[PDB]
Amino acid sequence: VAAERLEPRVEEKDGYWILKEQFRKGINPQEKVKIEKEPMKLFMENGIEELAKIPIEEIDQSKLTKDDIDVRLKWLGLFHRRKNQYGRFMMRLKLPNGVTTSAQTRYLASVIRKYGKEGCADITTRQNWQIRGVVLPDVPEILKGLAEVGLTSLQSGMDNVRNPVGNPLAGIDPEEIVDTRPYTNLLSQFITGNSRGNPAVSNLPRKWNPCVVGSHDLYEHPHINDLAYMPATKDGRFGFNLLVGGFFSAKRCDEAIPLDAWVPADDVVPVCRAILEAFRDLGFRGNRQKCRMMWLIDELGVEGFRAEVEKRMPQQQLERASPEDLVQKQWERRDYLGVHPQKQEGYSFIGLHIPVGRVQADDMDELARLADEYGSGEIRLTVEQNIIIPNIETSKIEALLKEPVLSTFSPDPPILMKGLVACTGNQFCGQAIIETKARSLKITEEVQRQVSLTKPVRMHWTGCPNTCAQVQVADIGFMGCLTRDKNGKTVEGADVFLGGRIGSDSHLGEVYKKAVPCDDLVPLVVDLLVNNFGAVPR
Ligand code: SRM
Ligand code: SF4
Ligand SMILES: [Cl-]
Ligand SMILES: [Cl-]
Ligand SMILES: [K+]
Repeated sequence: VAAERLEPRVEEKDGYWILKEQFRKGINPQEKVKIEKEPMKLFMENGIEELAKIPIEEIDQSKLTKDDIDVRLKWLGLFHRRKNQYGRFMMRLKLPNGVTTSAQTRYLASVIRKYGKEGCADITTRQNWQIRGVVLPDVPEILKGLAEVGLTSLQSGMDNVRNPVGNPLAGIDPEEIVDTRPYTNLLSQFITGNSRGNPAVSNLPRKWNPCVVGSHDLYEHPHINDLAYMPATKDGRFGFNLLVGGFFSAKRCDEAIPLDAWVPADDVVPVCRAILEAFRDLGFRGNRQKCRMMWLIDELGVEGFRAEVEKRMPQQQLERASPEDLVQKQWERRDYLGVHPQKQEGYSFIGLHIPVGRVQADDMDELARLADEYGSGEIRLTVEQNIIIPNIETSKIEALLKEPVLSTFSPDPPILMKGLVACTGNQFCGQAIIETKARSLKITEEVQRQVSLTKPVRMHWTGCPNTCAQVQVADIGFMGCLTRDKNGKTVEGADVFLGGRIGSDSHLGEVYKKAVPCDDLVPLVVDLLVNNFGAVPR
């Protein structure tokens, strides 16, 4: 690698970071959008106020404003559903560590309630909230309302740092390694500039996923993040070994690799900044399929990349990884659904199954009511698109288990439901090849009617090769496709994946059988469960 390759390609100009004039050749169309107008101005210079007044049909008549609503608004967490729900916007938060309050939950419910059949909400595979039905004229008021309740939607889509994932049992599990909330909170504060916007990290070549590990279970999936903090003691000090570059895409899925770096606990933000600056400064900005950070690591070599991180650290110091970390390899991933004692004597948490992560406004209000009546007004989201209500006096559990809503959002659903994960799919997502959420529920129900089992088999349904529902981590994964029935008619199908493992002994699954019509999946899955996962026909 020539020295010229290491010249920073972006520069700070008037508070924002822009591609240098000599580094604009051959860039992709998204990079052109960012150059044409700085997306962060919609928030930081209140550009959204005037944009929101322009009728959408007029917005669509000029490239600048059409790019504003289709692309730039993702920097404000707003995602135009152009193809499948025209004129409506999905809105995605920052929610470090998946932690929400009842007041926040009620606020989100009140927003989606306004939109009737166009509204609903979803828990995401980054333990985050998305709401649906938003119309552009309402955006300024919603942004204000989010801030009022202590929420932000900043920098949650496009070429930004995505939701910081942590341990859903942080602070409450007797077996936790380290409470991840302070660290994920710090990361989110850094990323969003304390909810004002941080232009220093908003012009990346591509999305970038961070997590902080605090569980032996590795609930945080560090193997598939761009930056994962692995808790580790080094020379008598608490800190983190760093894994880098994990990612999924249509073209390539790769597990994170060691940076060969350890930082003290207090250097979590400094090293996040250094890595992001290196990625921002040096990353490829051509073909969008080759812009994730792992491609930069492959180009420079991990040592070459490490040197770039090191030079951007305070006092330019970056220690080598500790030989061992604190995560115990002898571990069995624990079920968090149901009632579990907390480390605080006399208190329990309850994990509740949210079928395919989908809720309506009335459901959100009911969950918020439960968190207030039984817990401390806190609701935690999980990456399996479920919830935990922590801090429940154990004496209240008997009454809680009798609550009617727990028949729908159950502490003990059938085992296949416990592990079921499904992306948005074509109900709302324009890239989706198939419907996912309703279909996955129907198929899983039919499968479980036919077989019993004791192994916690994890089934993931994703609607296109973007693999937002992470089919490569699943025991059985389903990737949407179009295929053919016996008469040659077009039908929805799935490519079936096997071999995904999570926890310390992680492994990426691969396609097992292509092009299975969705209507033929039940017998295939029933047999896979009996033959490979110890299931017993009923
Ligand atoms: C909601 C969510 C799936 C879910 O049902 O839970 C989701 C939904 C979408 N993803 Fe994703 N992704 C979601 C997690 C992921 C993950 C999983 C993860 O982070 O562990 C991945 C794979 C891991 C990764 O990125 O390394 C993922 C890989 C992508 C990709 C492919 C990335 C790539 O490098 O090629 C795209 C397309 C893109 O960015 O170019 C994408 C694009 C999208 C968009 C924004 C496309 C769009 O504008 O329509 C989807 C919005 C649909 C909608 O209306 O909900 N989504 N997406 C997840 C939101 C997470 C969050 O709260 O921030
Ligand atoms: S995997 Fe595809 S269909 Fe599913 S939410 Fe992501 S982009 Fe949409
Ligand atoms: Cl996006
Ligand atoms: Cl679309
Ligand atoms: K779920």
